[PDB]
Amino acid sequence: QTKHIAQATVKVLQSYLTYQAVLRIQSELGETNPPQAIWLNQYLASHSIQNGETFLTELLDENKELVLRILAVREDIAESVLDFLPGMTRNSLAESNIAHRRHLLERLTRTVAE
Amino acid sequence: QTKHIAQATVKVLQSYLTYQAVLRIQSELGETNPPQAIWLNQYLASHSIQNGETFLTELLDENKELVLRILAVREDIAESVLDFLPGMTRNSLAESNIAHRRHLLERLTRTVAEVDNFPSETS
Repeated sequence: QTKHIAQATVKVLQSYLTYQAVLRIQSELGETNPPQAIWLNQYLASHSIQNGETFLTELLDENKELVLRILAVREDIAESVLDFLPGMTRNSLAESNIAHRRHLLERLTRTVAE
Repeated sequence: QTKHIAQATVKVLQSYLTYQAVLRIQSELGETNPPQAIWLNQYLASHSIQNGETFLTELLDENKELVLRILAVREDIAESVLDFLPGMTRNSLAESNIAHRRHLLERLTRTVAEVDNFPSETS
């Protein structure tokens, strides 16, 4: 179970970083080469980015340059971010738990107080 | 920008982990309380879990105990997995580069044949 969930989570994470990389590049092209910026937007409109790898594999047959730029920027994002995720996520989980627990108590308290 | 991307990535992970927790819980209910297992399943079908936080918040109105069960199991899964993600993601990224590089080489190979046989594609 654990291994399989970890692997599944890594795919989701990588795909999210792929999308994050695509946004950065939408920006960059939104100055440099608007002809390619408009093209990328149209490409996104009809090609899902939910599976980053499938998205990249099909793009590579259509615009290899974009894919390489996406791969490079995704590397920069990954490296700037990966090592913070365990801690930041633990902090967010702890805060989530305290919040739902507080809401849950407010509910029982009202529902017991009358 | 980096901090904002990290913050957003955290929300995505947290929600994914709450989805995973909901599934583990619904399977455990499968033998423990089959009526509650079909109920959770149907609740999942009609309520989006793409934001795990609002999912849990709405669930509170229907079942307080279940929310806590989901939170606790979500912690189990997170602790079992979080520390592996940096390393495994780097491996997965290296593996993606190998696959795309291979694919680029396959395109290059086809272009060399087009050049060698110009304007024909092969032979």
